[PDB]
Amino acid sequence: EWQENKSWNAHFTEHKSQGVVVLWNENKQQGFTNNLKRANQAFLPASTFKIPNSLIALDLGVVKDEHQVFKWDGQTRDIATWNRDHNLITAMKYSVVPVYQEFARQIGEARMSKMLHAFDYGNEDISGNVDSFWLDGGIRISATEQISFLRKLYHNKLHVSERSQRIVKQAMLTEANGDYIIRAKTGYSTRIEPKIGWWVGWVELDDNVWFFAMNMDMPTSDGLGLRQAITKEVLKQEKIIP
Ligand SMILES: O=C(O)c1cccc(-c2ccc3[nH]ccc3c2)c1
Repeated sequence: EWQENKSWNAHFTEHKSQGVVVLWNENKQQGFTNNLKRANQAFLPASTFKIPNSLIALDLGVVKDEHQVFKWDGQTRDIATWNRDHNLITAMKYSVVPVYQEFARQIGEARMSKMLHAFDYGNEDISGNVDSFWLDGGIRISATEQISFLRKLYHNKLHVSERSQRIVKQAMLTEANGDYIIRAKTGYSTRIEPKIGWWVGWVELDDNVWFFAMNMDMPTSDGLGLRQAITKEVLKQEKIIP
């Protein structure tokens, strides 16, 4: 069951932007969105792909655990936090592309393609360079398809070990207080038009879970903070978080 609530469009319009927010109430098995066409439009996943990439690397032994250190290659890049050592947790927190490109190269085309099909992930198409296909290749995924995948991850139903899914869910931890827990991943797609930002994940409450997936036009890096700000406003409006 799905419900469209165009009143939420104000959260994007007021910032001279456009996007979609999709919510899923797990207890009630009901969905909500401001825009239902865009909810089903497929975009590059960009750094939201670090989730499936982490799951595959762990299950194949490319990553031993969340403590294994991945040494900086000594190449200075324009993101300061990337020019240092990382483990799965910090590479995830700072969306460290070069670490995950190496994950992909060791995974390889065959295993990556097979596991994205087993995940039923997006259009399951890895056409392009194995170390960049989620940034400028043919893979595509929608917000509603992001939800479907995250729900399986939450329930440990993806076709990898329970251990692998617990570790990635730990790495996704974003916010925790006495009222809620958020596990999520950001994305920022710029190599193919239209440029967008992602935020996908879920909110853990005492007796329910709310999955969310949002994307929004992002012509400049100046609006990246709106990915989280807009989503949280919707959650507040719907009285999901205070
Ligand atoms: O998905 C993210 O939230 C993310 C995480 C880490 C870095 C960036 C990012 C990339 C290019 C940029 N150019 C100017 C600013 C800027 C920021 C985005």
